[PDB]
Amino acid sequence: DEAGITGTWYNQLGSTFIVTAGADGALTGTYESAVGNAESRYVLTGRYDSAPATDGSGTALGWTVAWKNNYRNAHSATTWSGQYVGGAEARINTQWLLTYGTTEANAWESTLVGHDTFTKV
Amino acid sequence: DEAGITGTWYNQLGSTFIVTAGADGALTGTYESAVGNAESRYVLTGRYDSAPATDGSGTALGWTVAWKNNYRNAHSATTWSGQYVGGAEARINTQWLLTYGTTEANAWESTLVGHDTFTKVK
Amino acid sequence: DEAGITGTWYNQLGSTFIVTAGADGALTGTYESAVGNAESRYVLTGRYDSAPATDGSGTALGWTVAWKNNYRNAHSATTWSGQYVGGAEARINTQWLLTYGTTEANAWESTLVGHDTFTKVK
Amino acid sequence: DEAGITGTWYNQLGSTFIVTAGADGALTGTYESAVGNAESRYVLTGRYDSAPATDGSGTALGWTVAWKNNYRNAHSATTWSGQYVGGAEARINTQWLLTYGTTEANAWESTLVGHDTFTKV
Ligand SMILES: [Cl-]
Ligand SMILES: [Cl-]
Ligand SMILES: [Cl-]
Ligand SMILES: [Cl-]
Repeated sequence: DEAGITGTWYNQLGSTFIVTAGADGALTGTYESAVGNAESRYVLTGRYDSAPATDGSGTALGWTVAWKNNYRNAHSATTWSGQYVGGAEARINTQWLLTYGTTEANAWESTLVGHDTFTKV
Repeated sequence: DEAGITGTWYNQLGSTFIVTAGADGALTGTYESAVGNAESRYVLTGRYDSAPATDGSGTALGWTVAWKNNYRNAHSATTWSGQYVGGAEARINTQWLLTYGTTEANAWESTLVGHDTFTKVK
Repeated sequence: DEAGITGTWYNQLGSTFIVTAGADGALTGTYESAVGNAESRYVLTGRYDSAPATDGSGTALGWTVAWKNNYRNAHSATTWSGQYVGGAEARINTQWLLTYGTTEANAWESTLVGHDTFTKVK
Repeated sequence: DEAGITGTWYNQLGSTFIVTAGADGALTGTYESAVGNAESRYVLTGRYDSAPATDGSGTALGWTVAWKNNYRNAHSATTWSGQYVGGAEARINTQWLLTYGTTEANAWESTLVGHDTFTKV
């Protein structure tokens, strides 16, 4: 649980996700994107189910990155929603929503959707 | 900004979203859902753009709730992604993803998607 | 059902959706978008459940528009997925995915998601 | 274009997608799901960009299946939105929305989202 999730993760684009899972269900850490208007690390914070079912199911979790740090601001935020799966091939499988700030007129085009799979590599 | 976002919000389902926005970009608070396998408040945490553009654009933000508290655990988590819009009729417009724990064979059906609009008045 | 769905619909952006529902479950018509890189009508095609439950549940449906017509080509396509709800205030509530052609390096940013609500009155 | 898309496709779950692309941008065919409340083939219909950019970009397309056929009805419909990518490893990369009919009270839980990658295998 806590131990399985804590540590470094990499996704299929080469991005780096460093996270600490608290016994209380907290996720905290940093994210570094291999793509987009991003450089160096960004703060992340999220939550995970700290007492998952014991029927073979994954562990639900989610986190957010606002794409502002000391280097740049891309006026956007991404949330990843998914589940942690344990085993020899531990994975965090996610889908994500990236919203950027828009005028109300352009609200219809404010949100991208995609999917990331993270491995300990 | 920080002052605009902090406080109590309500969505179209009758859910209650209570949040404090930090100067650093943090969001912290609690969420109470009017629907689903949920009761009472749940911890939420997230992030918002603490230095948005000044061109009339909204403020990007997101937050997460894991649906476990001292009363219930629905083995699932929702992330809201959207933007805060100031002015007279302040709103937070979001789309969300709800993932629940599944077996690997059932992963394809693990995630719901929807949209919530939050305002300051009941 | 077939009679309820067939005809002209309007969404919250001012777009116009004209559709014919077939007895077999087919949807055929045209879409005119009030926003984006689009002008005039575009062909749409899709499917709906021609034998829905009779328990008060909505009618599932979906359709696709590729944003090429005789005037413009925006190298993109939108799919709407949702349900038709009958009764006095008939609506089609949808969420949509818009994908545009990208290079492989840019695929991660190829798809927008949103929601449209269609009604019969302007 | 037309030739690249037409034919049989398989996704990562083992589902089978048989499609004919028309010169006019039409997609027609059948879908057979390896999972869910589904058996045998279902009608599909969709659209694709019949004159894509020539800058290396993929070909945008989308299609719908309503999960009713002569065998069963699952009171739901899935739309796939994505792009066709040519080459030695031709792929149709998609994201999808599955909506099932619900009461208005339960509308909030009516729609699933996911992703499918199709190959000619
Ligand atoms: Cl069992
Ligand atoms: Cl104004
Ligand atoms: Cl009623
Ligand atoms: Cl160039």
